[PDB]
Amino acid sequence: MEDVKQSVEKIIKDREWVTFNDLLKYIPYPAPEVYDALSQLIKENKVGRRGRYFYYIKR
Repeated sequence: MEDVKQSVEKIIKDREWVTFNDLLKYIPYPAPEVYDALSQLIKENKVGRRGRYFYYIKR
């Protein structure tokens, strides 16, 4: 239960590849929140930054 992260990780998993601004359309949480939450999943090798969009890293 990591607040933004729960939504962030889900959307990446659901959409496969999503832009930062795309997250903002589904996530009503301020960008600084989701951005940090994102870097958590990225750190956990779940999400990867691929230019302007983020992809769910294959498991």
